[PDB]
Amino acid sequence: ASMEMEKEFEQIDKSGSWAAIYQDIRHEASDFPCRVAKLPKNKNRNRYRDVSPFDHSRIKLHQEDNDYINASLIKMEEAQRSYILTQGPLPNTCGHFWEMVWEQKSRGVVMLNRVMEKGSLKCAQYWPQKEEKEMIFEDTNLKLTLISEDIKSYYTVRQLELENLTTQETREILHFHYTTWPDFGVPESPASFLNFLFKVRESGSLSPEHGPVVVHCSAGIGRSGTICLADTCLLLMDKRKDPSSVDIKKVLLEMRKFRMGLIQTADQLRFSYLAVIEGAKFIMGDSSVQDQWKELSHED
Ligand SMILES: O=C(O)C(=O)Nc1sc2c(c1C(=O)O)CCNC2
Ligand SMILES: [Cl-]
Ligand SMILES: [Cl-]
Ligand SMILES: [Cl-]
Ligand SMILES: [Cl-]
Ligand SMILES: [Cl-]
Repeated sequence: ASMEMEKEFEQIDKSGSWAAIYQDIRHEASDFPCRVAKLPKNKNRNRYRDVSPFDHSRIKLHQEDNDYINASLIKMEEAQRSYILTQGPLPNTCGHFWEMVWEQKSRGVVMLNRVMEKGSLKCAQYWPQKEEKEMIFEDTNLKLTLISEDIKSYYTVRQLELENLTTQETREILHFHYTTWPDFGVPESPASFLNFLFKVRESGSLSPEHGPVVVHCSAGIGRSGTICLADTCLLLMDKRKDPSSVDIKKVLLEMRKFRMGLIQTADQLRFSYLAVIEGAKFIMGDSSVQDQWKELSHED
């Protein structure tokens, strides 16, 4: 037996047409204004000139001075799950980043990049690496402490304590850090990707009782778009219990109403199909594949 996304996958593969399929998505994608992102006062808040949040879906900081951060709310109405996608913070926007986490009530942060990739600094060191060296973001009045970390062969999970120094309220934030996913590239296998995504799911960080999970890579679109497409597609299949109801290209186009550029290469699209097709086994009632993925991912 075969799902309809697998029959599509095979026809695209057979005809060698991933590039054309992906370029049609780029051509049909939404174009909305980003006038706030382009104001001169925000030039040093954007990592890449060509990656900006749309005005209509940008996250606003609760700050009277300047409410801008390069971040978008991806609000998936049919799936009933939301995500905040943002760029890797810059040295002058790490306070803004944790202000956003606080104000939006997020429980988890998912980081898909390393700080240094391809010889360049793709992300600021925005969390503490040592328990005894906490960080204070003076501009936004927040304190951030590393509580513990669990290092696996290709990803790390950290427990952070984020404190609002004005109120002295504290919250536990979980940090899921994928350390082997190359920029402009794909994960090593569906299994290791799904093992990581299910670790995020299992944590409870995507619960609708929390604010949206924050997801980022360097730009907040290529790797970030890939994990969110796979997750949303799996959740739609789950609500429905119906793999055939899921149109992956249509879901990606819907996500691109909320942030530009989600999924940056044809191979990341192709990989998204592979991940959804494999994850469908778990959704449709074979929970043992989850142990298979963990074994295939060699976490230890
Ligand atoms: O980090 C990602 O997965 C991602 O989308 N990165 C992106 S998207 C993007 C760039 C990058 C980059 O990292 O250099 C460079 C400028 N053009 C768009
Ligand atoms: Cl301005
Ligand atoms: Cl890193
Ligand atoms: Cl490097
Ligand atoms: Cl940086
Ligand atoms: Cl694009």
